[PDB]
Amino acid sequence: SMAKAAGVKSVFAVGNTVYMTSFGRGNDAVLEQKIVDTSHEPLNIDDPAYQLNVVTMNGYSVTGHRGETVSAVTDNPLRRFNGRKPEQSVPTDMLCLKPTLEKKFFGKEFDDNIHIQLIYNILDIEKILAVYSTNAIYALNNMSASDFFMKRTTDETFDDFEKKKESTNSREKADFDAFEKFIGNYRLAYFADAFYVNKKAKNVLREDKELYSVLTLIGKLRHWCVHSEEGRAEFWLYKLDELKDDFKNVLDVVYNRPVEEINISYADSVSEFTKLIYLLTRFLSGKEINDLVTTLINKFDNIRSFLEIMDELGLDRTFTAEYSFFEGSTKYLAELVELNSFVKSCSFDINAKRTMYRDALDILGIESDNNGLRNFIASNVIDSNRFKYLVRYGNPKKIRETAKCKPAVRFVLNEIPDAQIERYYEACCPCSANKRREKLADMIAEIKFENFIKRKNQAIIRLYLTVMYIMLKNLVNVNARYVIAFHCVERDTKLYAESGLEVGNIEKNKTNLTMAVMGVKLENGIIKTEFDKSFAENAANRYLRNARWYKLILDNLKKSERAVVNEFRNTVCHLNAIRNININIKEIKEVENYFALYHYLIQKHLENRFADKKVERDTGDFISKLEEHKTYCKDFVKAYCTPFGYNLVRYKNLTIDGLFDKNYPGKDDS
RNA sequence: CACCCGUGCAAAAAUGCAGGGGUCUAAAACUGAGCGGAUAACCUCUCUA
RNA sequence: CAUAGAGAGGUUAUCCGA
Ligand SMILES: [Mg+2]
Ligand SMILES: [Mg+2]
Repeated sequence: SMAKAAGVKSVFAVGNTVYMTSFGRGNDAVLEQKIVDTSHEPLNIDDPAYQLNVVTMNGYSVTGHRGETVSAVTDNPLRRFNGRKPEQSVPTDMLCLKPTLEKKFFGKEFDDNIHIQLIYNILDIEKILAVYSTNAIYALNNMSASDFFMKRTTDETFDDFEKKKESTNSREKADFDAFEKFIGNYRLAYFADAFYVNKKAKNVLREDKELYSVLTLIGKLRHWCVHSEEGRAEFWLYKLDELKDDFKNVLDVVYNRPVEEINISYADSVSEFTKLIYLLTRFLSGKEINDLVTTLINKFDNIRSFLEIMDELGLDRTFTAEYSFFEGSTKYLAELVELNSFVKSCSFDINAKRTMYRDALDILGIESDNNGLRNFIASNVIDSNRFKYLVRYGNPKKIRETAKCKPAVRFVLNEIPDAQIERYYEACCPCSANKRREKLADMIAEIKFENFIKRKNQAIIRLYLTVMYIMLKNLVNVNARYVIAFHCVERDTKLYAESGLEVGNIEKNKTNLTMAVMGVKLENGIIKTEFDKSFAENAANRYLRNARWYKLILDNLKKSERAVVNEFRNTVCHLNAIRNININIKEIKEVENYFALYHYLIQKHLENRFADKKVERDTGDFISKLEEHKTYCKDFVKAYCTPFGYNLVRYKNLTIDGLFDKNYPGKDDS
């Protein structure tokens, strides 16, 4: 947009006045004008970024000075929703939660629209921590190849946990057996950074107490991120100073290892939040660590800039005691950029190079009953980062069976540019681009011991791992969207409840929030109220104020059923859709995009689990089309995507392609 | 090529034109893709000792 | 099966890089 090119950073309504900010150093925002009614007021006299061409209640026109001269217009926030039609009034968020959010974080509602932006940034911090903690937990569950991991409480210490071995309660006995089945697993070496200690050039598995406290911290972070648990648990992440000493010690050693590797400040004074973030990073791919840490840096810097602007205006800003964490956001920003100066992808163990041999041999389906050939293949595979980011997220035999799904590899090869494909093909098999793609796909699907200087083998091996890496990473990044979606459902349910909406229990039925917002109710499990405009005009948020999307969300929700939506929720939140890729991707006639692939996986998982069960006739028709057409059904997607109705933009983005992926826009339907 | 909002001109309650949105979406700017040279460390054969 | 430079290749902190 040209407004940003003109340098108007933000527009802040305060009372009957609006303030306009400029782009300063980094994300610093310097105030420029205080436009009261229709009156000019210079607030900065040194290098003013822009000047006001004309001031009108409709909008303010500005011309850039620092950059290439460009004139733009900025709409008045005071009259955001008051137009043709109370003309001037501070706007509110689309979800109509602004007063509740302000009264949650601050002691009172505020007559401005600055605070809500800080709040939304904090709320985005929690979303990104939710996704990355669920990816960590999934990696660990994959390793086990699961209630134990999902139910980890910080309060419970190791001294209490070990008692469960002696205990007679069957669930507690299983809670301990699942722990003793995790010390080994012949896969714990994957996360050596957080599971092994250096103590002749050798390392050893850490003491059980520290492995437990690592796992406890990560499980608690994940569960707290997803469920937004009530009581004192809600403040947990913003009050880690109260952690048990054992978790402080564990965090201290884990974060201190890089420092002893490099000397940057020791863990003795870096905050527990930063150390917990680093611990979370230990389980992620490098791309995920970078996205996490940069989004944290961005949001904390925004928070700092808003707090500075509020302090310059003289607004009251002191957080309630339970959120006084954010008063330190300057230091947590400094610590996050310090971490970002040295964080690296989590190493494999140099000794486990001999333990991993069967996994490497499995991925390629290369197994029998000279040794040098297999050793060469294995060691050439194991060192590649496309292995480290694959066996941590998929079972090797499951990947090898998935690679037989010819249309999925054919699709992924259709995404690679013609030049890259030519290069690979001329390395791998020394005639048209699509015929070449087809043949390469066939080669990948029939990999065997025929590979046996004439060194062809590196070309074919590096191709295969790259195709499977791209496929699995895309499916994980699709899953992340619905994970964020359910996180938002479970948070906004509680926020609406605190605003006084009769939302009720969300775990009983995940569509309860969208129905509470729409004002419909269930009797005998059926929505007997037909569409009428008054229900849209009375809808509790701006998204559902429109007639046609109320009508559409109603018609889709009426043909949902509770069991399917709950099974979908748990399929997303445990990533079972990809964990059973072998059977879900079994029979796909044609793959159109990663969205169609992911929803085919989910719908085939549902069709497997509901094979012999109660099933509503709408679900039965969807499954019948999912069989008759060997591809995902769009209608079914809408049915199990209903709980996200409250946010129309989210709902639409997650239910038709072309709106799904920012990078692959395309035609929408109807 | 999504949503919401402002403003101007047709019109019968809607459409075309031009913009804005950290307070919409993973989504305020500040991108990404693929790749051509360094030092060292790094294991894997494959050579003989 | 020890331990003895050159050999051949993979991988890792950064531009000259569709
Ligand atoms: Mg929300
Ligand atoms: Mg989850």
